[PDB]
Order: sequence, then C-alpha cells, then structure tokens
Amino acid sequence: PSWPLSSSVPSQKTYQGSYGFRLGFLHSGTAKSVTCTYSPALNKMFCQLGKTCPVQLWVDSTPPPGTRVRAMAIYKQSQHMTEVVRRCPHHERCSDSDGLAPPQHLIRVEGNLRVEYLDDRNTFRHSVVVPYEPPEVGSDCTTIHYNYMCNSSCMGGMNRRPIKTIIRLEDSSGNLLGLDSFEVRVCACPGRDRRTEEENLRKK
Ligand SMILES: [Zn+2]
Repeated sequence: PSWPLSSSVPSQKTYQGSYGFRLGFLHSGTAKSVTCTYSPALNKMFCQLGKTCPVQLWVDSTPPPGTRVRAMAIYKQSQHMTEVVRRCPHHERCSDSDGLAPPQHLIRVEGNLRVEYLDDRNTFRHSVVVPYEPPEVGSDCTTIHYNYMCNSSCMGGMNRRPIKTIIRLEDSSGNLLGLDSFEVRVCACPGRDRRTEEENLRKK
C-alpha cells in the first residue's frame, strides 16, 4: 500500500535520566501456553496478536506531576526505518476497535480510559500515551498493558520485518526524561518461537 514515508526517525538511544527510568518484563518462561514472553538475551518480546502484554516501568525517584509515558513502534532494519509502522490492509478495516484506538495503530493500551493516541502531523508516526502513575500500594513498579494488533507476518503491514517499541518517559510538554526500548515479534506461538531462537544461540 502507498503511504507516505516519514522524514525523520525518532530517538532510540537508551537513557535512564534523572529518575533512573528503565523497563522490566515478567519472567514468563517458554511454555506453549504463554501469551507474552520476554527474552533478555535478545531484548525481545514475543507476543500474540491482541493479547495483554505487560510492560513494567521502574524508576529510582518519582518524576514530576504531569509526567507521561509514550509508546511507538519503528522498523529495526535501517533500510525500513523511515517507513511508518502501521496495521495491514485487513486489520485496519476489520472493525476490532475498542472505541479509543485509531484503526491504523499497531500499539494499543488496554484497561486505561486516560489513554491518548497521536498521529503526528509532521512525522506521520503513530503513538499511544498515558499519564505516568507511581506504583500501586504493594508494588515496586508501574505496569502498563499493551496490545499489538497485527502479526509480524501480516503482509502489506510489517511484512515479516522486525520492529522495536520505544517507551519514552516525557514531561507534560513532551520533553524527554528517559527512554528504553525492546524488539517485538507478534506471532502465533510466542513460547515456542522464543525457545527456538534462544536454544540456538551460541553458548559462549
Ligand atoms: Zn495485520
């Protein structure tokens, strides 16, 4: 499909910043039944389309009022980095909206009515942003539930190209306070796909 390319690439440089910001993930293992699982060796999340993908925010100090958390996908390969990551022709038309997310957006936030979605008028990139909340009573991190709404193999969309998700901790004006990122594969069996990739790594 003919969509305009972006004329920039968002920052990807990991940055803990003044608040010691970084991501964490559940240690879910590779059983066939897992719906989401993260590989630290590959810094790569494996997940199923539309299922809950918990991503943890860890900070050493609490950021100021009005702090926000933004997620955005970009292609990992340099020759595709200026192409906007978006849903494929089938999924952008299939009317699986939750009533909040634009039908073209790959990344949604589940379970948060305060969510905001952006089509950037200058860069054309899609992103989803929520208010930063500190950890709830009894927890040491903040958990956000993301959903990825196309498969990596969706033709006319990601078309088997790898992507990364960039998470930005922002002030109320959008200025960057911290940044982290991870690769994502959206697939039918995350547990087996993760184990197949990891068991074939070099044992150093
Ligand atoms: Zn799709």
